[PDB]
Amino acid sequence: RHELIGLSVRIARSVHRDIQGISGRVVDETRNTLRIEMDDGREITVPKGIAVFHFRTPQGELVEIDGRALVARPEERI
Repeated sequence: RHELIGLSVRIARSVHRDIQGISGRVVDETRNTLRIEMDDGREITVPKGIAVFHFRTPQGELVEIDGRALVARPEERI
């Protein structure tokens, strides 16, 4: 599986319009918050409360994640 720290991620629609349709790299993932960082050294946060986005791996992989319908709470228990 391998974590997703550094991978690329694109948003199709998010709770906030300021981030809606945003695109960038990954840094960290939270139960209700998506953290975006790019190897360039640029980091930016993006709430997961209602944000669908797919990740891209240089190796040639296509991953998808839902911030609207797949909002799960791990450490916080279900």
